[PDB]
Amino acid sequence: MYLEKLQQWRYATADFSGAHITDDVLDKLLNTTRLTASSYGLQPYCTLVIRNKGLREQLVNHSFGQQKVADSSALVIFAAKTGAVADIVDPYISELSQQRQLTNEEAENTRNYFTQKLQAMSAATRKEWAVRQAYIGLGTFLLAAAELEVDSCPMEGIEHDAYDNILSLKDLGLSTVFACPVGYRSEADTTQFQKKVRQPLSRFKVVL
Amino acid sequence: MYLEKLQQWRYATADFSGAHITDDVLDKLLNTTRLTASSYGLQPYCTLVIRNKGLREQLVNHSFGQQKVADSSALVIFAAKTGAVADIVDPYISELSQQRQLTNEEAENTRNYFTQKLQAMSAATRKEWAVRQAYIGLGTFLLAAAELEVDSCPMEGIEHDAYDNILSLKDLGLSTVFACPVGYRSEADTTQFQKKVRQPLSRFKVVL
Ligand SMILES: Cc1cc2nc3c(=O)[nH]c(=O)nc-3n(C[C@H](O)[C@H](O)[C@H](O)COP(=O)(O)O)c2cc1C
Ligand SMILES: Cc1cc2nc3c(=O)[nH]c(=O)nc-3n(C[C@H](O)[C@H](O)[C@H](O)COP(=O)(O)O)c2cc1C
Repeated sequence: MYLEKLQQWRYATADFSGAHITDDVLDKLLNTTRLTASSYGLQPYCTLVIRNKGLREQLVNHSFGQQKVADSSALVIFAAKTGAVADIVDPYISELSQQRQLTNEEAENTRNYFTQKLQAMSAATRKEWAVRQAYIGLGTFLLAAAELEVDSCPMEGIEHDAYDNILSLKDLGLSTVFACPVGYRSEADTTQFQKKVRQPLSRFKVVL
Repeated sequence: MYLEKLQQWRYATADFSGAHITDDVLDKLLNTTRLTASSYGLQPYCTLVIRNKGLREQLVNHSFGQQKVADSSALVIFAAKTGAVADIVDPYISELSQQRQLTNEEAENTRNYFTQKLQAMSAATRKEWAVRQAYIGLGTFLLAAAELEVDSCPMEGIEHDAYDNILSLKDLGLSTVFACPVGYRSEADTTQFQKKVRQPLSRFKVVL
């Protein structure tokens, strides 16, 4: 399978070159990510793009000294929607309305249905629900990056609240879930030649 | 991009046909899914495969009557490792040691590194950590299914504790995360013809 070949090409890049990543490439990567399935189709997360070097150097200090946060072409941050329920529901209803040519009443009934269902969860449960959806997105993103021969590294090893504070995400109703520097591996990154370690299928598949 | 085409081909299948999915196809799907990146490469989850029709009709009764759980050719359940820390760490070290040819000393030091790390998490925290990894694997699985032109539907609308009871998962140190019937859509599924709804790139991508 092609996706198996993509799985073998990618790796958790340790050292990036100084090569630039174009906006066209990053847009292709995030456009493919955008089409990922989500719970109820609500897509309760987004992808932030940061290139500014100064800002990213600040994030290194809140990424346990992991320099690749800044020393890469760009940084993508996946952020969950953790603010007003309306910021999750309304943008979906607008798209649903337009795409499915719904009547005003039908749109309002769907808006109500999802608003009530999300309000039924606690803030904590809703946040983790959103976080989970973003992890599905990461799965897409890692393969989309491989198709484009774009290197990356997913990073949970960051100070989440510090990222949120530094980037003022609170006024956007967002919460950092994980970060992914993107770019092109350094010639000098010897970790690209380590053999991949994965569960064999005899352990990963359990027939009941 | 090819992965864009896969995204457009797939959908959350509402009505499955009774057509057989072969083991060779299901194995290609799970083999691609098994190569998914995970936090520390520890892959703290697995996929359970169930075909038994009556067992699944029972799971239907704990899935708010979503008959697709039984109607499909097979059911794949993503299950997080929620038992002994050793059952996450040891299988990793075994594969790591074999693939990268570690000395006994290095393998033990690395085992000890991971056991310490996982034990520092509360049981709840470690469980949700593992759950998050499984959601990355779902992202891969949805695209792998698309590449094989296998239909699927991810499913969180299940009674999770009932699934674990019914399937005896506590004894295996596993917790149901979500379920995914797999097979081939029925021509009678009218939802396959509906326009796919996703929020536009202008909202999904926020450039800081
Ligand atoms: C959710 C997630 C978080 C990760 N966090 C970090 C991180 O903070 N820093 C880092 O260098 N690698 C991080 N990794 C990279 C993993 O260590 C790597 O994916 C795993 O060992 C599998 O190897 P491969 O991706 O190179 O094929 C993370 C990976 C995932 C999936
Ligand atoms: C994590 C997750 C859980 C889902 N749970 C269910 C479910 O329990 N039952 C169902 O019919 N669809 C379920 N869906 C399907 C979504 O409703 C569907 O993915 C979404 O509306 C986007 O449309 P598409 O997948 O057809 O492109 C789930 C999807 C995801 C990603």
